Amino acid sequence: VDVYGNPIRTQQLREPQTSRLAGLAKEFAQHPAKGLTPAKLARILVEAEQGNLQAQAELFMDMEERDAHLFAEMSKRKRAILGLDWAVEPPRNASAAEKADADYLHELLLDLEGLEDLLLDALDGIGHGYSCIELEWALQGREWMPLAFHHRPQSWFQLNPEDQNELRLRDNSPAGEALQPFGWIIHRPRARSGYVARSGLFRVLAWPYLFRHYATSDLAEMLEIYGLPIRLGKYPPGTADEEKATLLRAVTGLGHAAAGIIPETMAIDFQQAAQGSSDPFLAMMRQSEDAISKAVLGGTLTSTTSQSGGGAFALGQVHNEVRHDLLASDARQLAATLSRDLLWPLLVLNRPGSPDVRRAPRLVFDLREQADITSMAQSIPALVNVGLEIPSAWVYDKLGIPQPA
Amino acid sequence: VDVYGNPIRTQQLREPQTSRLAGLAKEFAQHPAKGLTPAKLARILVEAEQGNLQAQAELFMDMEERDAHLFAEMSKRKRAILGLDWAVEPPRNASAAEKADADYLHELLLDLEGLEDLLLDALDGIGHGYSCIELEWALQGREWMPLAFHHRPQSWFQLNPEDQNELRLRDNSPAGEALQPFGWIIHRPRARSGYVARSGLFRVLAWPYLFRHYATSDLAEMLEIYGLPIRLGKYPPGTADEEKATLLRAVTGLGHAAAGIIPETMAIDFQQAAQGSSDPFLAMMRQSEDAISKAVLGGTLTSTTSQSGGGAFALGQVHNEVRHDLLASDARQLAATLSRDLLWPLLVLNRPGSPDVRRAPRLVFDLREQADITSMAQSIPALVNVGLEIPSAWVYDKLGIPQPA
Repeated sequence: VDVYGNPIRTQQLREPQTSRLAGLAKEFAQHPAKGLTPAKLARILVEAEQGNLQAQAELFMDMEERDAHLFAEMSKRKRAILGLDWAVEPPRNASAAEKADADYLHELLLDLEGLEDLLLDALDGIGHGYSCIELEWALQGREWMPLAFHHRPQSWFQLNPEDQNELRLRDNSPAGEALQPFGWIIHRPRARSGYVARSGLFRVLAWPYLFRHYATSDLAEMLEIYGLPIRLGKYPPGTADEEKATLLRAVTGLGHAAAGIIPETMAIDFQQAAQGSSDPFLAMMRQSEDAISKAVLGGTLTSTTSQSGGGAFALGQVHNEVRHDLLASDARQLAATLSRDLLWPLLVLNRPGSPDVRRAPRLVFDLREQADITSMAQSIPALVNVGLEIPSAWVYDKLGIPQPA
Repeated sequence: VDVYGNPIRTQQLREPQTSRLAGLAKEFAQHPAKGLTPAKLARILVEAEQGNLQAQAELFMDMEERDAHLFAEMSKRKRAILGLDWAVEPPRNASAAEKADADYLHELLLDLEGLEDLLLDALDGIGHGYSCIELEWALQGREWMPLAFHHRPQSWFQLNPEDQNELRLRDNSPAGEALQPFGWIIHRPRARSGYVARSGLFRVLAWPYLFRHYATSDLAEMLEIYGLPIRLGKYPPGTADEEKATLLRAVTGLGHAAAGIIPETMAIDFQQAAQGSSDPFLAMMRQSEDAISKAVLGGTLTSTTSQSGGGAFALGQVHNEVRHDLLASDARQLAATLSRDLLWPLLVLNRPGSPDVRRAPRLVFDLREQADITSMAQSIPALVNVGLEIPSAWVYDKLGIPQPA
């Protein structure tokens, strides 16, 4: 059975759960981000907390699509994880059988195509708060294999009315449907303590995105209004409609027309419509950019060039440690969810026996940090000449040099 | 059969699929970018999401043509990949037969002309979200060969009404036509999780492009209006049409005419039409430039000179790591699509047997990063004198020095 203990029946693995819900596949996103206002966004968040995740997911998709800075930051964060080397390792002080099972799973994963896409789809849970991937199973003789990984939009799910922390499909029923065991991979990173609805990172970044959007739109309109000054023409009583239309045409053309003539009984005035500066909008956009960068990557230097020195070394150290521990946390969570959702079904479906869930293999990402080889090379001789016995295994491990074989 | 398992029939390889659709070849792009407004662009995106990819593809082509900064950034990104060395490597722990097949495919690819053009055409999927290249096959005796690679405009395809993730040709039918197996190379890089329509990078960059376009056009008009001030002439009652035309001519000429005379009963006033500055437009254009650079290359220094020091080292490290992992991701995706679409048909059509799809050869790009030879040279002697056995293979591999033969 799965790690959660739910009974597992192999009959349902032959067909995807969503196959019987063809209505979902034909849905088109409604794009709630267009014409968004603070009241509407607050309503969206409140209704999402009560189990209406569709609008929130669509809004998050639009938000990630429409913002270039948030796009770049999220892409950087995800590509940081995508570049890490991974391996499968048996349980602690494992035996020969457990070692063989771990090696077999490692072999299975190394050639498993689409793994990079699987990781990319799973990492969307950092922003959306949860990512669901459906597994398609097939039989190549006596062994079960995941034929393909299909990421499903977050708009397809909701919350259980009796459980705020449990996700369900949308099957036109108030209670939804429970997720099929051995049929989904669910990644739910925990940046904050709380329920699934409130756990998405995009919930924090929603407000700065709206601030930037409003500032940029207002700046664009103000750019549209500069240049020609607004001017108003006056006519005396007894002017006819033909002459008034002529005056309107003349006044409209005066902006691009260098000269014009009117009767002394008429008047036209110029007003300097805009008479403004863009500095407020720029400042607000910079504030939003800095907030988003700090929230996503934990720092701001990585996105913008620092125009100062002296403290650049301490800033670099802080940034490097923040990036390192953020990456470590994300990779550990991703490895945990992968080991929970993918490795266990393979182990229990392809290999004989019923191994304890306690001794199941765990996926591990390579979080080794490059060490300065020169410093170690110069330090070792003095220590060894003193008399200290430094194990060769530790030196190999820190330096990344593989053991002789 | 292909990697996707679809039955493959060699009869259809003799003619291109599009050959029977001569109407497509005669089509001319409609250039939707001219006279573009935010409402029109939003409509274009919305209709593209529903399966109307023609307008979106034409808009993306116009956008890449009309913007010099986006042009340069995309060219830099693609030429980064074009310069990487590549080789074909057999499956893991391969046998003699698999090694021979991989070597034969390597030989076939090395002399295969047009490979650089094939990579260039495939890399357009980064911006457009998908690039389709049609294969022309021929028989030189007993072996099949790709005679030529023909890139087709993205405006020729659409989405399956019953599948938002499946592409089809435009054959004047509502459902289109399914892509012929063994006849196309499809590259669909995945920057974000989502459907094919929303996966294009240009969708993110569309808005900053429009912002820059509007700012530059308004700045150009404002430049046109500076200089001569707008002036308005007045005449008293009883002025004749000849005299009014004369007054209009005089007022029009006063800008470039240093002097003029009019009756004391007439008046002319000067207004200082523009009385403005270009700073708002410059600031908006800089914002758009920075956004595009960050979205494309992950940084801004590579496109503009940094006017500060101190932190230049940390900024350079961040930029180098961002470029490295971005290039690695792009190259890995390109190699995956190439191995899926080009290597497998050659293996199954030119060589005997039916090798497992699991053991198929995979194209690999050279992602080795140059290591400082001096540091390694100075570090090795101390480590070896301590007693550590560092394999010569690892040193050769990191330093790029080939094995002795």
